[PDB]
Amino acid sequence: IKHPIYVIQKHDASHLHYDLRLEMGGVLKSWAVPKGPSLDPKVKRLAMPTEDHPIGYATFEGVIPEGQYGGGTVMVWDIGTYRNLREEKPEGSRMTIEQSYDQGKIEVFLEGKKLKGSYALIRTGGIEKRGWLFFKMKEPHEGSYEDIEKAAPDSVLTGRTMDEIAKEG
Ligand SMILES: [Mg+2]
Repeated sequence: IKHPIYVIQKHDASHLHYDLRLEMGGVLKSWAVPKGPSLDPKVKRLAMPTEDHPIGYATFEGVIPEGQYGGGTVMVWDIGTYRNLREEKPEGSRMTIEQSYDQGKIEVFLEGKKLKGSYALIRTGGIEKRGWLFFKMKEPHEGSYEDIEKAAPDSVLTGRTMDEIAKEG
């Protein structure tokens, strides 16, 4: 519905993992994030690049046959839009989202229902599976951080659990 799309799908495949996707250059650039996003700016999550997906896949919630790529249950875990923070810079520090991605340094403000705030995706040269680091960007906070995966486990589109999606198709 709104653009540029940000979506995370929770994906019960071989193992449970999250797929993060951001719209750019007409597709959803995608990463698999084994343990999902963290709200804590000290937590580094690893983000393994996966295939580009079509824009309309952002609201796919249902079941892919076991044995296929993407096989298992897919939940639309969070969805919204994002803003590219790297456009908010003095002249000659500005970077479009595509230039950001090409450089291996993406800083965005995610406008989701579960995640809302500044997050970084940083490309690495030597983490296994062409790893990137995915983390909440540092800002003032007092207190411990919610475990968003525990606190908000269900579909942002339908409110269903993973097992309800698997049973219903
Ligand atoms: Mg997958």
